[PDB]
Amino acid sequence: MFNNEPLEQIDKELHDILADEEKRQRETINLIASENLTNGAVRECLGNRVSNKYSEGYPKKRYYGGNDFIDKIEELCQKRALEAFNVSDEEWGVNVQPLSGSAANVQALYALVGVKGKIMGMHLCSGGHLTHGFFDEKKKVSITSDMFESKLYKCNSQGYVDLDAVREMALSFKPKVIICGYTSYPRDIDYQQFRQICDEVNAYLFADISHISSFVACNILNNPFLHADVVTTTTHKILRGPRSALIFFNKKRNPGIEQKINSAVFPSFQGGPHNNKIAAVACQLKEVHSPAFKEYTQQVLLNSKALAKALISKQIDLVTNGTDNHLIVVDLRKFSITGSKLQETCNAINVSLNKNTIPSDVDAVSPSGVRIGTPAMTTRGAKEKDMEFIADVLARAIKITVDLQEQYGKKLVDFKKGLPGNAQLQQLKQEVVTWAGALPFP
Amino acid sequence: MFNNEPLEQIDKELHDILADEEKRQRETINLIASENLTNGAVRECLGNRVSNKYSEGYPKKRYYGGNDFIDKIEELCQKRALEAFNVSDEEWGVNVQPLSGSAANVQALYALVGVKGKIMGMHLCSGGHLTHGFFDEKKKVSITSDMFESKLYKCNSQGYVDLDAVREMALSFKPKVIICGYTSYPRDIDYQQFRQICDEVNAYLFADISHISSFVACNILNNPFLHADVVTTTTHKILRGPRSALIFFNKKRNPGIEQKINSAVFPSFQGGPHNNKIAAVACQLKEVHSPAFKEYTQQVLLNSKALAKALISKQIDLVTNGTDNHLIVVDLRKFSITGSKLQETCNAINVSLNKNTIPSDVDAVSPSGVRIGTPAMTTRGAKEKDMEFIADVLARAIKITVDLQEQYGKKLVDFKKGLPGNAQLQQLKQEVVTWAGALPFP
Ligand SMILES: Cc1[nH]nc2c1[C@](c1cc(-c3ccc(S(=O)(=O)N(C)Cc4ccccc4)cc3)cc(C(F)(F)F)c1)(C(C)C)C(C#N)=C(N)O2
Ligand SMILES: Cc1[nH]nc2c1[C@](c1cc(-c3ccc(S(=O)(=O)N(C)Cc4ccccc4)cc3)cc(C(F)(F)F)c1)(C(C)C)C(C#N)=C(N)O2
Ligand SMILES: Cc1ncc(COP(=O)(O)O)c(CNCC(=O)O)c1O
Ligand SMILES: Cc1ncc(COP(=O)(O)O)c(CNCC(=O)O)c1O
Ligand SMILES: [Cl-]
Repeated sequence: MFNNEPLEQIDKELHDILADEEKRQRETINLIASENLTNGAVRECLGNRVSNKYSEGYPKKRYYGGNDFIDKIEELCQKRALEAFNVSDEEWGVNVQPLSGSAANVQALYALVGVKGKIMGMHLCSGGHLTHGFFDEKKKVSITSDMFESKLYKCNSQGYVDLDAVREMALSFKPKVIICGYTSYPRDIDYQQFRQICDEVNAYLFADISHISSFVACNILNNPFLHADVVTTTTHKILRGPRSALIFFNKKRNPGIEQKINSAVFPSFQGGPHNNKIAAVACQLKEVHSPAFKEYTQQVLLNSKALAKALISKQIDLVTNGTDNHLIVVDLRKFSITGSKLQETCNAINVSLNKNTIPSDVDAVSPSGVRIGTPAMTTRGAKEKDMEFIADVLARAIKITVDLQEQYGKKLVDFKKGLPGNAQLQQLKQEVVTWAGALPFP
Repeated sequence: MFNNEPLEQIDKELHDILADEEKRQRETINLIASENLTNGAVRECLGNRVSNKYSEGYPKKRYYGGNDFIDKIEELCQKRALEAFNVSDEEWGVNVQPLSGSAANVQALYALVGVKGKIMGMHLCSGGHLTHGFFDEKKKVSITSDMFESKLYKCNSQGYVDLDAVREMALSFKPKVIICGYTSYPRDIDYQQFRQICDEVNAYLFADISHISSFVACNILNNPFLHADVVTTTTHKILRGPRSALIFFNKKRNPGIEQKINSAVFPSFQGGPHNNKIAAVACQLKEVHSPAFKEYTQQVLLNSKALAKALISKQIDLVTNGTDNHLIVVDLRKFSITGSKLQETCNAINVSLNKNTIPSDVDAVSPSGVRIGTPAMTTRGAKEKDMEFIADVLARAIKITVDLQEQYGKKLVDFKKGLPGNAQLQQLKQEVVTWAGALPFP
């Protein structure tokens, strides 16, 4: 007693919009630092009937029965996860149930500190996440600033983490958790020094490595696992998995942490796991461990370095004057345009990037940069030599933006009026579509 | 720079377990009240490349660009949702971003009351959810009893909501939210009397209709939308959708609620939505509105009534002595066996059901019932006449359970020892597998 006819027949209206979405992705230079493209195997898992199963609890300690094949899936996911990040299952545990990165962080913080507990993270404006304690004068914007008592440390005027300030804050504020690992930070992190501060104050060290996970896995950047009590990561960014997350906890350094984190995930916050997600994560975590994926991750860094260099060669400034990872933050002040304006221009030409604050922006009302990253275009086969074209396109867009602002004014309402029907953008859009459209697409 | 080998080739180990999981679902009489089987169209959506897109915020108010087709999908999902539950978009709004039921509820509760806010829900043991404020004297088990101050009302000795108790408690406790709608409640709810109590104390009315959502939609049961401030529902149980959830909020009764709920979901709790989920929900909410799905929902009720009646005809007792909805709770005291024991027996015969507390249970360590429901088996094409066979299988399992307890003792360790190799269970399993295997399968 059900309908079995395909999506195209069952719901033509939805299928058209989806096929358009697919056309837009195929014909876009995607530079969103946190985005990637899943292969067809990850997506076969996500559409698997394993999501019919209610399997609350954990393997072998399940509330319901019928869970033998689910238990093997979740266990194959935890194992593949600890292996992928080169940690021993005797020293480290992992939870594979968090539904996304924000959930994973809120659950992990709760486990460590509880309600009213004190936390320290990087301010949003300097490159931290919303879930690292973010608030405004006007509001406790993240539950992490409301259910917990948070204090935020800023980067310096050059965009680097200021460890002397983190200490100044940590010693006076006395948090139980200090969060490092960030959303738009173009450099590597000094975890040993974070660990040194956390010891002085008796705090936990929490590393959120969602943006740099593949670099940590493949041994290309610093290893937070040598120093952290807790490491979280999303599975969908550079890792190229499904939308999901992982919480790692150090058993050796804190026995009884396994119970705290597991119980924080369920039943404190979640109910039934999404086993299609867990399967998909298993599938990608296998690919992660292969030598082919290390080559991909290496290619991501090489592209990022070449893109930075090509941008610098065209007199464009970068926060920290370069990158050690997959992402670049462009400082647009010298052209006297906002990131908000350049995003709009880049949209008009099928270039996806996002506006991003730089250290000299006091408010975040109007950020003065944009964030770009290479994992998505590296997945589509772009090599170092293709980065000059991407830089060329970005430089042409910055220039068009400057032209449009002269003609239409500095107010965003007015600026956008210039965007439709500009001949240069249509020319450039066309060039983007031809190059993007022919690249491999999983 | 990716691997596009299919799942079977790319990862043979995972694919084996999945196909096994598939076979077990096909060969099981599934009576878990909260489970169902998604059609191929819902599952195509879940495997769609739309989950590559980061789309933080809400339609027309996104942080990033390239979100035009995502905006159409999310807007179509909201529209189809409001329509399905026969509410005007002028008076009701809906948020379609919650990743699951428990998230939906913690988010909605937070929006209404905030941290340290007072809430009232049905105790777990009486049929409420974990997220309705569940705690133990030992521990604040749900985040809903820790980030909020919760009070729990019990059902009477017959399994019914005692409204006089709800008023006694509401007048003295003075909560700002009272939660109704339940996880194992076999009867319809008197929302008007809840609304009367809520007005009497100035509290909000929160209806969680996850288990009865289709009955509310198809106009078979009482309509909470006539009386509630907030209605939440999962999309994966009787509704037959993906694993996701919906928060409905009454604008007319509460101007300013829309901002509170929307901001509670993001950026308070969540980050990026899962667009494959939102797509999947759109796809199912269209099926929901059709008359064919009303025929399904009616068939669920007819099967549930026939199953209750066939169990009574075999001298098995039910909590509340019957059902108004899709689920039954069997009281096993007269056979001197625990639900825990009957679940194990039913597992051995490919009958999925779950143990469940009854009013006479105090400790909750060993519950004296099992909960069964009909949505899953109704989706597989069972009709009223088929419920006699299900009732006969369940009565035989109860009897075998009784026989095993006498031979092996009343301790669960010992009981299990009797289970493998028992000729009657193997004969009964065989019968189940044959009947189940032949039923239609989406
Ligand atoms: C969206 C998001 N999530 N996590 C991230 C980012 C971005 C980010 C967040 C925000 C943000 C997100 C939420 C708030 S808010 O306080 O919650 N509120 C909604 C303000 C508001 C009120 C009315 C109308 C619009 C906005 C405030 C700021 C803003 C930006 C922008 F570029 F606009 F300045 C960027 C970024 C990667 C998109 C980022 C930065 N920079 C980093 N570090 O982390
Ligand atoms: C799993 C779950 N989620 N929401 C639901 C249900 C069930 C439920 C929850 C629980 C439950 C879930 C969590 C806790 S706990 O306090 O968090 N903790 C894990 C202590 C513990 C540890 C080991 C053994 C017992 C207790 C306590 C009890 C127990 C049952 C049982 F049948 F055993 F009594 C049932 C049910 C649908 C499975 C249900 C009932 N009855 C209803 N009303 O709501
Ligand atoms: C460091 C970090 N942690 C957690 C999250 C949350 O993941 P979910 O979106 O799955 O909740 C993000 C997402 N950051 C968004 C971006 O960089 O575009 C992140 O950058
Ligand atoms: C009334 C109610 N509300 C919320 C939820 C939470 O849904 P998620 O599992 O998607 O978090 C449940 C699940 N109850 C589980 C069961 O009846 O088997 C529920 O019964
Ligand atoms: Cl999903």
